[PDB]
Amino acid sequence: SNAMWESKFVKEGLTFDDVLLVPAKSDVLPREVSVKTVLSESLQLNIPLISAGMDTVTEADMAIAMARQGGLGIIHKNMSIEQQAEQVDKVKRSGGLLVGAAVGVTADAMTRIDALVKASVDAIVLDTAHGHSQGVIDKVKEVRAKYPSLNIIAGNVATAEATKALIEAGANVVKVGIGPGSICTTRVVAGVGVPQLTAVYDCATEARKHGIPVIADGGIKYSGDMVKALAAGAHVVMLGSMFAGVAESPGETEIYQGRQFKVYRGMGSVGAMEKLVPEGIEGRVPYKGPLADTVHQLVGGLRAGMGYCGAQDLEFLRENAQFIRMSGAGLLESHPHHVQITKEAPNYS
Amino acid sequence: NAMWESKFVKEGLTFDDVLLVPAKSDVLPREVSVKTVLSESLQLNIPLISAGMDTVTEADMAIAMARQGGLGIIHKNMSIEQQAEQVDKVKRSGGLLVGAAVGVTADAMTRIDALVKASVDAIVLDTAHGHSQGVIDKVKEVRAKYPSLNIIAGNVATAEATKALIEAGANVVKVGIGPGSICTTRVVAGVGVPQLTAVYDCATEARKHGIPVIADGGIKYSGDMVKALAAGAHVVMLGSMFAGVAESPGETEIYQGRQFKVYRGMGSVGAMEKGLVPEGIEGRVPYKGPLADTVHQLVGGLRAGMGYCGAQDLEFLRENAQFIRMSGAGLLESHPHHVQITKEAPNYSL
Amino acid sequence: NAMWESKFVKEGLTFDDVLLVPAKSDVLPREVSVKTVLSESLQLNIPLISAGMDTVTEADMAIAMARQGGLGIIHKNMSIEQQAEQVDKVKRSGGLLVGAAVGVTADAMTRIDALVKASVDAIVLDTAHGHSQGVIDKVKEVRAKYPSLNIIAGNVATAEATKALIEAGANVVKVGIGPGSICTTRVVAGVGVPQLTAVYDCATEARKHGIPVIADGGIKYSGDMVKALAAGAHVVMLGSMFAGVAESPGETEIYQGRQFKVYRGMGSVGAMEKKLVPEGIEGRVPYKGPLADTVHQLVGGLRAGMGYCGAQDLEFLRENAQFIRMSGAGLLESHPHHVQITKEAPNYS
Amino acid sequence: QSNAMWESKFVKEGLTFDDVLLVPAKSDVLPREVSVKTVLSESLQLNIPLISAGMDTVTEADMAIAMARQGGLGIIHKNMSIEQQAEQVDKVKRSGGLLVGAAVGVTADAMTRIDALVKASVDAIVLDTAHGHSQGVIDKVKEVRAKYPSLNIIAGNVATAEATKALIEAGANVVKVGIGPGSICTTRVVAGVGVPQLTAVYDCATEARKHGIPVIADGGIKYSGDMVKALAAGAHVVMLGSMFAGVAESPGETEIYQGRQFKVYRGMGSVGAMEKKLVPEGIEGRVPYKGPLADTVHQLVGGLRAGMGYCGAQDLEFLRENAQFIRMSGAGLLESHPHHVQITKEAPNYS
Ligand SMILES: C=C(C)c1cccc(C(C)(C)NC(=O)Nc2ccc(Cl)c(N[C@@H]3OC[C@@H](O)[C@@H](O)[C@@H]3O)c2)c1
Ligand SMILES: C=C(C)c1cccc(C(C)(C)NC(=O)Nc2ccc(Cl)c(N[C@@H]3OC[C@@H](O)[C@@H](O)[C@@H]3O)c2)c1
Ligand SMILES: C=C(C)c1cccc(C(C)(C)NC(=O)Nc2ccc(Cl)c(N[C@@H]3OC[C@@H](O)[C@@H](O)[C@@H]3O)c2)c1
Ligand SMILES: C=C(C)c1cccc(C(C)(C)NC(=O)Nc2ccc(Cl)c(N[C@@H]3OC[C@@H](O)[C@@H](O)[C@@H]3O)c2)c1
Ligand SMILES: O=c1[nH]cnc2c1ncn2[C@@H]1O[C@H](COP(=O)(O)O)[C@@H](O)[C@H]1O
Ligand SMILES: O=c1[nH]cnc2c1ncn2[C@@H]1O[C@H](COP(=O)(O)O)[C@@H](O)[C@H]1O
Ligand SMILES: O=c1[nH]cnc2c1ncn2[C@@H]1O[C@H](COP(=O)(O)O)[C@@H](O)[C@H]1O
Ligand SMILES: O=c1[nH]cnc2c1ncn2[C@@H]1O[C@H](COP(=O)(O)O)[C@@H](O)[C@H]1O
Ligand SMILES: [K+]
Ligand SMILES: [K+]
Ligand SMILES: [K+]
Ligand SMILES: [K+]
Repeated sequence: SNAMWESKFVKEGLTFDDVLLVPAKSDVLPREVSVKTVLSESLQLNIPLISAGMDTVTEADMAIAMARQGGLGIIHKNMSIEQQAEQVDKVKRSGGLLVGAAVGVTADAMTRIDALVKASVDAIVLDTAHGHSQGVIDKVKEVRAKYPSLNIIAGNVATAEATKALIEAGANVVKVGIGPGSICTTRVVAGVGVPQLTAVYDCATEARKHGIPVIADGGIKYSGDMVKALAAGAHVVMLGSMFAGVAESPGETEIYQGRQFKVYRGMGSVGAMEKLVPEGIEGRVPYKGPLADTVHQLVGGLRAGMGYCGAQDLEFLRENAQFIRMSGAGLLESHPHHVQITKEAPNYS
Repeated sequence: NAMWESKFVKEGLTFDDVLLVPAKSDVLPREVSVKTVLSESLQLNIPLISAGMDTVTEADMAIAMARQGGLGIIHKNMSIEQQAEQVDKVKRSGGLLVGAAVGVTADAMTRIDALVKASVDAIVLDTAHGHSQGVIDKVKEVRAKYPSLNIIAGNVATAEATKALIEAGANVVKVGIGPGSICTTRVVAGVGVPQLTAVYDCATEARKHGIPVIADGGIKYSGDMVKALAAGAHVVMLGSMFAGVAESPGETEIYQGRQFKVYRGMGSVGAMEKGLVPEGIEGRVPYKGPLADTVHQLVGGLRAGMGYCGAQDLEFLRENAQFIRMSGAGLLESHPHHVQITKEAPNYSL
Repeated sequence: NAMWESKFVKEGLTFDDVLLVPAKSDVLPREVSVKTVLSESLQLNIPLISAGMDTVTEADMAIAMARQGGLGIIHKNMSIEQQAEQVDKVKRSGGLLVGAAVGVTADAMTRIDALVKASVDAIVLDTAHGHSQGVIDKVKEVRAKYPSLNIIAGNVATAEATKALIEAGANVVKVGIGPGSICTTRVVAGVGVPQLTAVYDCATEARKHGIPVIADGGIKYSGDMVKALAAGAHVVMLGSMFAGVAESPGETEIYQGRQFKVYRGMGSVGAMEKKLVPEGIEGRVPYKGPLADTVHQLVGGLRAGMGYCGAQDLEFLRENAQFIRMSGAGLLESHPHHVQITKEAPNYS
Repeated sequence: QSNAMWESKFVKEGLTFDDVLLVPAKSDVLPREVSVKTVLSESLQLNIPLISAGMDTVTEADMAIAMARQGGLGIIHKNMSIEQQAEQVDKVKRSGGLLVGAAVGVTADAMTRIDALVKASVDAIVLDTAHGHSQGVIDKVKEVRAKYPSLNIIAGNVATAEATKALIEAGANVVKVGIGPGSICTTRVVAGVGVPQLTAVYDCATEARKHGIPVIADGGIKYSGDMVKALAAGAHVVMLGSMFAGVAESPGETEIYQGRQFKVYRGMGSVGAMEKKLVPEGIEGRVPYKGPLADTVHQLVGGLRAGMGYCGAQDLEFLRENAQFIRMSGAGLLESHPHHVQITKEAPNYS
């Protein structure tokens, strides 16, 4: 059989910068469009935004701010079990807010999850580099066996088979993203990945049959990228780069060449794991001030995009929005071009 | 839901994706007719309209545009009395054609009343999303009150949106969602259609009704205008190539050692405040001098383009011009390459 | 609505979109014949013709081109008696082949007569749009007066334009609408055809009548010439790669301590002055020294390319060479990449 | 008729590394468990699928020794006399009985050079040639096969399936693939000839698999992932030049420029390599200094173990037979690299 040999270069993939959402007939204005989403009966968000579970993006201060904006924060796992549990307890104490927590597939995974459940965590995130492995499938089933009502967010994946395997394993939400992270080099050092917009659409196609929402994680650089991800099947997007520069994110502000910056590094980089083979890099990000100003520009772009597509809710955007593919020349026409920009826009660069 | 499996079926082309195919020509570029008829009371000698923006078109720009055979749309970022006076100023300047921009607001009727009493030739019901029930209901209200007033409705980018505004009374449909040089709509909202596909798709629906379409935004060089008109557009609307003109509002300022003019989107922070999630940027463009020199280069490129395609009038070019798709390597071959340019060209900058 | 539905059906390819597929070879590059025959009265030892531009070819350039085995086209930006003097000087220098470019004007016949009296080998009815009735009628007008004169009519880029000029009496058709390095026709008028497709489409029609086509413009490296010949062209025309040559008109101008020479398009403002809507730009090119060194690299790169394709002569390459289409990433792989070039090569600048 | 070749001129399409991505599949193995061993022949088995290029700025005695101790193979370049190369191969074989190869051109002194290398206990000779689909190369492969029936013969370079079949029938045990993809190469620019390397590897492996012949993916590998893509395209082993030139074991000394250390890396077809008139098919340049070879090899093998772990491949045969790609645009390439973040520190596998 040579079926696998002749199908190597058949599939095509698309990313955010390859398409545009086609405007449709609209009766609702951006001001009166609903942006709420339901990941599960216990996890309902006012805005479809989740801060990434990374050591440079989300701790308690970011999770508290995210939940108060209507979103969700994922406490990273690069800390002790008692430390992460103390932050989850700190968030839910500060007004009864939603909070998540990252958990790696390891031997101490169950012990870490036990402390988080005692801290009344709302969703554990079994985050790993390859969600389509048997070790993750087995560990997702163990958490469902011990905690039948616990929200399990499993990732990351990029194929329909992987999403189908995790849904059977007990995952309530499937996080899609293999490569697109702004600080990610997995596609470069390992050669493996799927274009994110095609990855979200392929995984959502399988997950919508079982009523399982998916999380588009990584690759979102502008507000429009989020609208393209949600319109491709995602119930919610996870952001890392666009949340690293906010004031509430962990770490202090640094001065470089006079301007204020913040440290943003991938969890697979050398510094974050402290002879290792990294799949991420360490970098800096401009300080953008408080989170409220960044969230406002994100939801504002979503409300504008939903107003164009005639979507009064994120379900109509998920079921009716149509894309149109474009070339590189179409992308340059989409951005500003042939004009010397004088000052900064709050929602562009 | 068949919509799910068809999400990524469509393809869209822009100006830099295609080239006009040269055909047999019995007419010289000097002998072609660039005239265009948009309605029974609106006929332009050149297919050029200056955008209704606070850095592009006012009284001085509209007067100059009409003297060249074009049309000028006075922007709406001013009081109703100030916009009506500039419309009257253009009309008393030799009987020139003039337009005015009106937003789809509750005071739109009050603004239109002053413009029609100022003998405005056309009103542009300009908004971000033309395919909304608010625009459809507004153009019908203007149609009922003024059955003979020319109504330009936009912006749209689909055939269904063009059908909605035509059947709602609009005489001309303006096409362009996201192509503007100062526009970030496709970036912040992720919504748009590649302009040449948008013009062609909208022109296909409007051609059934005998309705002209305006190609608005995305035109960086004079050749892009020839592609837009060949894709089905009766007339193009320019903003970037008109802001560096002396007749445009604002004064000259020295930047990068050269003379520059302020050019900003009407959806940017500065324009929305002087007349918050924006959909445009604030920038500047090189100073190009009087409008006469710029218009001559634009029309000259169109006359050359129509001469290559063998089109005597704009109808032949609209109905017979053929394109050919090219890659990015074709775009770099189309521009100058591997030669360090020493002097400016009047139709090619940098 | 057939014409309305077929507007965006055609697709064109240029040099940087393809590569020549290497084939079985029994001949070495040095043993390969590169001679070409454009007519019984015009055979060239090398498949190279210098462009008829005021900054590329005059008397001294045509002599050096002919003694290398090529051909020079004396441009038309000079008096009628001055051009006949230049054509005479080339024939006075050993009976060499020489051409002259004339425009489609009322004095075209008056200019051609003075050049035929000078025993010109080929007249070149150069034109921005060769598919015009004025060009077609003037080809019949010149052919009826000179049945034995070689007429190079252009420029065209479609098969229907090639056929229109052939039956008009033109025995050689020059192909190129837009690809010139100094050309802005595709930018100011929006009209053009990718040069590789334009040559292929014109060669397909011209080969039915045994008419050779000239690949004019768009050739920046020696490999682009091999692709143009492999597309069906008998000979290529160069302007940029011959402008920096000492034999080209004008003396050397210095810029940042380096030797340069002015290279401008015949449709640029400066060339036509010797209110105007130009289709070309004015620029400079690095001084490359004598023509013999540039031709050696060009013909040398052809011998290798013909060796890779197993072509003994230019007829086998025109009839058997295969291309393979590549993406922009293929072009980046084709050039040197991820290495800091320290020395400039004689054929790669 | 005769218009068959005329109408099929622009039909083929080619893919390179930056055109595709490996599609992750279900995996039961961890990257530390995967087997990276490969068998070009029973007398030439490499523990890692890495071969250093036979160039005067990449591989000599010190590099070939270091490559073999990591489980790879070094190809001694041919820009030296017969006694020098025979002694260079002898120096590697004396240094613990390590595997070593040597480059031999298709010339009159070819048999004289090969006889000195076979006596030096060489394990594989490489008929390195700009165009491997020539009759002189085909004749010279048969000539070596007739005299040394058990000698490993590596022939190249080719980029089509019919060329691969011609080299196999001539007697070559391994076929090198790569016409144009080299980082220092200008063949595709000066001669316009070539095939995108990932498509060339796939087409040549398709023909070579029918004869049970391994294929070497030569050239174009810029990062660790490009090797994984080349092996997943059907190649048994990859050959690297740019990613090995800046290694401390490479020939030549280091030079400091603006604080950073560099090392000269030039193509064999360049002027400088042929000098010690000419129409070159390569350029001369410099690459960053990467220190000892062990640090570069560790990242290469580490990235390969990660890719196979993503693809669910325990061995390299599973990756050759089962790995599926997905094609992407230039906008997919920018998403694959880091983006919109100012890199502050240099990663050991990404610069
Ligand atoms: C890319 C990201 C996000 C990242 C984040 C932090 C760190 C990493 C690092 C850099 C450590 N690389 C990584 O882990 N590579 C990898 C490659 C292939 C596979 Cl198959 C796996 N498998 C996973 O580890 C082994 C088992 O635990 C298995 O169950 C689990 O799936 C992992 C990478
Ligand atoms: C893009 C441009 C040119 C621009 C110009 C000035 C300002 C704007 C701003 C930045 C204000 N953004 C905008 O208005 N966004 C938008 C998005 C979706 C929709 Cl659905 C609508 N609907 C419109 O507003 C509500 C009703 O009045 C409705 O009738 C009308 O269609 C508007 C943008
Ligand atoms: C592009 C090049 C090479 C070039 C070179 C020098 C000068 C030019 C200029 C800049 C002058 N532009 C030009 O001429 N534009 C053009 C456009 C359309 C047509 Cl249809 C034609 N028609 C031709 O001119 C009128 C008659 O002579 C007719 O017979 C003939 O076909 C010409 C351009
Ligand atoms: C591209 C590389 C790697 C390279 C490396 C060093 C040097 C070269 C040079 C620059 C010398 N160019 C080269 O050799 N060009 C070439 C082109 C076509 C053919 Cl057909 C051949 N044929 C070969 O030479 C003639 C006969 O020996 C024949 O048997 C053999 O196949 C060679 C290039
Ligand atoms: O070190 C890394 N290697 C690979 N992926 C990473 C790494 N760190 C974070 N990610 C992923 O990338 C996402 C952030 O994407 P961003 O918004 O583009 O920065 C995270 O939520 C993770 O899914
Ligand atoms: O701020 C804005 N946001 C989005 N589009 C705009 C804005 N202002 C003007 N436009 C559009 O852009 C056109 C001009 O763009 P340009 O001529 O390509 O630079 C105008 O005629 C409008 O259709
Ligand atoms: O100014 C001009 N406008 C358009 N095309 C030109 C002009 N001048 C020269 N050309 C064309 O460009 C060719 C040379 O371009 P090059 O060889 O690519 O640099 C000439 O032989 C002409 O066919
Ligand atoms: O000068 C040359 N011209 C063309 N290819 C070359 C030349 N020199 C080396 N190569 C090839 O390029 C390979 C290495 O390329 P790299 O790994 O991409 O830098 C070598 O193993 C050779 O196959
Ligand atoms: K834009
Ligand atoms: K050009
Ligand atoms: K190369
Ligand atoms: K990435």
